[PDB]
This record gives sequence, C-alpha cells and structure tokens, in this order.
Amino acid sequence: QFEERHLKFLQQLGKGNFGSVEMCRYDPLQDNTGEVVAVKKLQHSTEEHLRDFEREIEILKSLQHDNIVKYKGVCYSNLKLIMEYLPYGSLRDYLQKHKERIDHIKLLQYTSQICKGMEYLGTKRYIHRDLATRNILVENENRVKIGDFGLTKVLPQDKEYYKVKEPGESPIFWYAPESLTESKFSVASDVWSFGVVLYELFTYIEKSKSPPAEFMRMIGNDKQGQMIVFHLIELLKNNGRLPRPDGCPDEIYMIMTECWNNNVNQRPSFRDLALRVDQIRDNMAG
Ligand SMILES: Cc1cc(NC(=O)c2cnn3cccnc23)n(-c2cccc(Cl)c2)n1
Repeated sequence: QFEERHLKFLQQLGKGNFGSVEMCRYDPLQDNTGEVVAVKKLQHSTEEHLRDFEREIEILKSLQHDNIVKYKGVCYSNLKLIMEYLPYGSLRDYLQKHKERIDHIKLLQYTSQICKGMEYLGTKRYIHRDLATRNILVENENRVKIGDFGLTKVLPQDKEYYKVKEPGESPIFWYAPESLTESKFSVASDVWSFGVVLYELFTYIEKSKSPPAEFMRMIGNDKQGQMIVFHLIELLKNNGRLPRPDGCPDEIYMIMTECWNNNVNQRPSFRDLALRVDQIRDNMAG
C-alpha cells in the first residue's frame, strides 16, 4: 500500500535486535503534505530473518489496542513495516530527559497502560519476550504504547510455554530464570520482565542503576561472556534481586518482587497487576 519512491528518509530513530526504525515522510503527492510515519527494516536481510519479520508484521497487524503501536502497512522494494510515528520517542529516552517533571502517579499511569496492552497480548496467546522500556513508546504526556514486537511468538495450541534459543545477543538481564536455564517463554516470563520494566521506571533510567549494571555489580564485574549467564542463574536461584530504587515505595517494590518469583506459577496475572496498580494510583489522588 506504500510505494518506496514516496518514502522520504528523515532520521534514524533506533536499532533493536536485528531491526532498525527510521522516521520518514510518506509524500505521494510530492508537495510536502504527507504524514510522518515510522518505518522498520532489517539491518541485514537473510531468508531466516525475513520469515521472522513477516510473522512479526502479521502479529502487529492482528493487534488493535490503545496501548499498542498502530500498523499502517508494508512497503516492498526488501520488506519494510510502516507504523504510526509517536512523537515523544521511546519511554527509556523520554523518562531520562524529563525525570524532574514525571512523578510517581505518572509512572503508575504508564505502568497500568503497559499491563493492559500486555493483557491484550495474552488474550491472543502472544508472548512478547522482550519487554523493556526501550521497547515502549510515548504518544503524548498521558499515553504509552508497546512499540516493538520483534521477538514475539504465538504459543502452540497445546502448551502454555514456547521454547526458543535465538543466536545473537539476548537481553538476559530482563529474563526469567526458566528462560535463562531452559529457554522457556510464557505469559509468566513476560510478567517477570514486566517487573524489570517497573524497576526501570522507578530508577528513572539512572545509568548506574540499570539492570545490567546492578546484576554485573552483584555477580562481580571481572566476569566475561559464558560465565555471566551461569552466575546470573545462580544469583536468581539464591534469591538475589534488583534493589528497591531510590524513592520507590515498599508497595511498588513488593509488586516487582512478586513478579520476580522463581516459581513460574506464583507470579501474578496481568489483570491482577493492573488492578493493584490502579488501586495504588487511586489512593494517591486522595
Ligand atoms: C531511541 C529509539 C527511538 C525509537 N523509536 C521511536 O522513536 C518511534 C517513534 N514512533 N515509533 C514507531 C515504531 C517504532 N519506534 C517508533 N526506538 C525504537 C523503538 C522500537 C523499536 C526500535 Cl528497533 C527502536 N529507539
């Protein structure tokens, strides 16, 4: 539906996994009245990555929710995914730049919207596998959207988990234990990663407080490569956990820690997380 020749490059926005996203103007009348859109492409096209990308596109096309980035279409010559452009960029960058202006009530509004977008995903038996603030986008001051689905899988019909081990860089510092040890991904592992997203938000993305920096400090920074994952596994098994962020209330920390349960079946559901967060937001209005 979108023709290559009318897509004008404006800037690179970011890179992630094996994808790249650009700001472009789609201007088929060539009178500079077209809309700005976001365009996702493969950094390096292979046959493997293209088939994954096609599935990614079909996944996003299938999702319609206030807190999920909107699909607009595709562009063929090398496949490109065209999405709505959200002008405040990624939540990771936004939070960092505006920390002095974003309060806890606002972080909890973002948290609630993330939970609802995630509950909608589970409704379609989709496992996100990559929840992190870098993957959430800001539409305006009062609304975020889950903004990338690069690693998202559909559960098989007969199982509540999906086993996968991709080559490359895995975001191991957001992973549930059973994802690290067994390569199992489920709604419950997404709940684990949501807890890390919640941790991220309450750190306001202070660099020295990122999950990689805190876990690497807990493991020892002398560790390289293959030994990191092994020491991370042992840490989590021994109930090593990210600390409570500066300023975070106990009740918000308890949500995180409950998400970070080694027992996959004892982690809360996305519907219950939303309820609890919304109840805490309501208790801050009075
Ligand atoms: C620093 C950075 C900025 C962005 N994005 C955007 O500002 C953006 C705006 N509308 N929009 C739509 C869809 C996707 N992204 C956007 N990203 C990024 C986000 C997701 C995936 C990837 Cl690979 C990068 N990183």
